[PDB]
Parts: sequence; C-alpha cells; structure tokens
Amino acid sequence: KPNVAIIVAALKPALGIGYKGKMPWRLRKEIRYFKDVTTRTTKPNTRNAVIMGRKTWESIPQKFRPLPDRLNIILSRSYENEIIDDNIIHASSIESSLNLVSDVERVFIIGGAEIYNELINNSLVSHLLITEIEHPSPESIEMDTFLKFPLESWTKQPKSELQKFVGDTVLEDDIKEGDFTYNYTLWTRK
Ligand SMILES: NC(=O)C1=CN([C@@H]2O[C@H](COP(=O)(O)OP(=O)(O)OC[C@H]3O[C@@H](n4cnc5c(N)ncnc54)[C@H](OP(=O)(O)O)[C@@H]3O)[C@@H](O)[C@H]2O)C=CC1
Ligand SMILES: CCc1nc(N)nc(N)c1C#CCc1cc(OC)ccc1OC
Repeated sequence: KPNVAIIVAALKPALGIGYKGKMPWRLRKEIRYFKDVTTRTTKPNTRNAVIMGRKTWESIPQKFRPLPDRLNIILSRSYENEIIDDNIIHASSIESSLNLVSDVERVFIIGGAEIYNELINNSLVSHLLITEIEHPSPESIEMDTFLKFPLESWTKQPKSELQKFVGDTVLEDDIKEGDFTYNYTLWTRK
C-alpha cells in the first residue's frame, strides 16, 4: 500500500482555502514547510508523489511547474491513465494513478477544493497535514472556497507524531506572519 496524506493550509474556524481561484495569503515559512515535507524521502531509489486537480496545476507558476523533485499527478475526468513524461502523470482517479508507477514512497494530495472535499472520505487517505491558520478578524478576509472535512471522525495527533512524520523538519509553534498566526498539525482516522 502507498502512504497517502492530505496536506493543506486553511483559515479557522471555517477552513477557507481560497477566493476566486486564488490563495488568500502568502506565508513564506508555510510554502517552505510544504516543499520540505512533500519532497523528503527516507529510502533511497524513491520519490514522493503530489496529486492535484487540473485547476490547481494550471495555477502553479510557470517556473515551478512541474513541482521539482516530486512526481506530479494531475487529475481530470477527461484524462486517460498515461505517463506524459518522467515527472508528469495524467489520471482519471487516485486509484488509477497509483497503479501507474512503483517508485513512490509517499503520496500527497495538494488540492484544490474539489479534490480535497472528495478524497477526504476515501479510505486510501490515512493522514491529514492541516496547517491551521488564525486571524484576529477571520471574516474580513474574502473567501468563497471552503473545506468540507468531518474532523469529528479524525484525531488531532500529538506534535511528537507529526515530528516523526516530517523527520528533521523544524516545527515552530504559533508562526506570526503579518496578522496571520499558524500551526502545523497531524490528523489520523478514528
Ligand atoms: N490553501 C491551500 O493549501 C490550497 C488551496 N487551493 C485553492 O483551491 C482552489 C482550487 O480548487 P478547485 O477550484 O476545486 O480546483 P481543483 O484543483 O480541485 O481542480 C478541479 C478539477 O479537478 C478535476 N477533478 C475533480 N474531481 C476529480 C476526480 N474525482 N477524479 C478526476 N478528476 C477530478 C476536474 O477536472 P476536469 O474539469 O478537467 O474534469 C476539476 O475540474 C483555488 O482557489 C486554490 O487557491 C489549492 C491548493 C491548496
Ligand atoms: C501554499 C502551499 C501549500 N501548503 C499546504 N500546507 N498545503 C498545500 N496543498 C499547499 C499547496 C499548493 C498548490 C500550489 C503550490 C505552489 O507551490 C508552492 C504554488 C501554487 C499552488 O497553488 C496555487
């Protein structure tokens, strides 16, 4: 089996993630956390996979595309299940994409909304890496895109389990970037 996790940054308490196809924030440490965790492998001869919707792919800046050091899987309902090049796979589903290569250690679902809100209730996903973002006045930030997670069916793990998961990665508490404050968290199924 492949270890499949969801990684996302969301604003509490509504868990908003975007506005008009855009990200409502630019968090410099968070971006860097995202990179290190999705890239890091333990075993040699392995890579990690990043799975995403077509729209999230289209929104990734030209030069960061495909996301380096990781296998990129792009999801569309139009896609045949084929390898485009060494770094890029097109797929109809996660299940179809997993049966396409075997060099993968960890699989990370990286967005967007339609992808998250569907794969949250898929049994393959065993971990959630949610960056919980806070703001003194959350409603002042314009938001039309939200997570629909039944978090009552999941367990927020201790920091020690997250540290285990992300290896040596530095996990700072209450990161203050402008008016935003955030923490990295780990969730497992009940
Ligand atoms: N804060 C965060 O950590 C993140 C936030 N975001 C935000 O999310 C938003 C984007 O989300 P969203 O608009 O939903 O776009 P998505 O990235 O989720 O892409 C949607 C597309 O994915 C394809 N798709 C959806 N479900 C499936 C499925 N079950 N099987 C195969 N393909 C599927 C469809 O492609 P098709 O139509 O071609 O068939 C659909 O049009 C943006 O606002 C972005 O800023 C994104 C990533 C991270
Ligand atoms: C913002 C980076 C990020 N952090 C967390 N915790 N989860 C995520 N899924 C993401 C993401 C994403 C997609 C994306 C990545 C990117 O390179 C960093 C640039 C743009 C992106 O979508 C607009």
